[PDB]
Amino acid sequence: LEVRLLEASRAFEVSENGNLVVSGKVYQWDDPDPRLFDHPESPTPNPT
Amino acid sequence: LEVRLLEASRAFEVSENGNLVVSGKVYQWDDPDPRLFDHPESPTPNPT
Repeated sequence: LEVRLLEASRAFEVSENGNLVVSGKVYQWDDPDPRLFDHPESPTPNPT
Repeated sequence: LEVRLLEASRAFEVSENGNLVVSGKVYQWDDPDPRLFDHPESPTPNPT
């Protein structure tokens, strides 16, 4: 698997023998926010 | 100026000091059609 990153455009590409397999975006996170991982309000508070 | 090509995705990128400048797709013309360059049917011959 060959991986290429275009840092300026925050893009990446993965190829297998010249055939595209995965494509998208990737970039480092400047200011992580721990509250992002707080568990979301469940539909049922106390199912018990 | 540095030019990076993603051959699999047929995309390129031009950057200067880590800042994006140009972006788009560039690929070879497999079977050129000479008639694409014919002058398009015009409304007036413009003889005079």
